[PDB]
Amino acid sequence: HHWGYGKHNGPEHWHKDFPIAKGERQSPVDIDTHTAKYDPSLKPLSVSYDQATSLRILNNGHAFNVEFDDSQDKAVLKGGPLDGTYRLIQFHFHWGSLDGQGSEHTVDKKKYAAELHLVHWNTKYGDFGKAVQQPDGLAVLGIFLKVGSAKPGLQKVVDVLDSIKTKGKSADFTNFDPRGLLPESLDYWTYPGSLTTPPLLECVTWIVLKEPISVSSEQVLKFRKLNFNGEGEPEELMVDNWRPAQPLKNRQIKASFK
Ligand SMILES: O=C(O)/C=C/c1cccc(OCc2cccc(CC(=O)O)c2)c1
Ligand code: NA
Ligand SMILES: [Zn+2]
Repeated sequence: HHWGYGKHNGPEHWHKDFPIAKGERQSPVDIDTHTAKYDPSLKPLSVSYDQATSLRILNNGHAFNVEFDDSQDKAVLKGGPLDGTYRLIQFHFHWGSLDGQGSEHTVDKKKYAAELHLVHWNTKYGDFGKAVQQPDGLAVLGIFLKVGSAKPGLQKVVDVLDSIKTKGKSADFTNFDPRGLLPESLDYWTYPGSLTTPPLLECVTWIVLKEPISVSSEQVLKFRKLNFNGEGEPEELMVDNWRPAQPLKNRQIKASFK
């Protein structure tokens, strides 16, 4: 599987190997803020990252993943639209070549410079691989990034990217606190969707925060120095690793806030 983000292997090609690309609950989507409806039934959202145990950061040729020890209930997401407990397994970002693009979700068609995905799996299914086979297997917390003031909690990530420039490189990344990547408000939109990369499985409850975080131009410029290619291969900058908005079809986006 040689999927990627280029002209010949990018999102418009994915459906040939992954026909669910044209399915009924694909992600990302445009969030039309005027059509999203407040749902007074949503329970409070609970992000409990105090005992999070990061392990490693990996360039997988598509993005970089900060991985967590998910062998115990440490860092979990509960409440909101969710039933039960979802354990953090990894986070990663999608970003652009320019500050005007990079996010996967859009808000009233606005693209942000980047989008953070904190990926969690439903502990009722025992492991991530079983969870992705279920319609309620994953919860992905999505957070927009805009360019402005630096995000101090991001800088440790930024500073290790030089050591994982190319596809397949990993580095120790212990003691990283993902609480430093969250905005002040947990107001959110939620809808049922999919993974935004192959295999595009329709197993995700999306929770997209309304408040973006700000990162500096210098921080995102360092994301853009990463490579899609492996070591010793021709350089292809890791930029524009985002899937565009997909048809909403038979879905409603719910808001947690008035
Ligand atoms: O290597 C293989 O053959 C199968 C890989 C595989 C098999 C099953 C699942 C799966 O999920 C990958 C994943 C995890 C989290 C998020 C996303 C989409 C995104 O970039 O936001 C994709 C990957
Ligand atoms: Na717009
Ligand atoms: Zn993602």
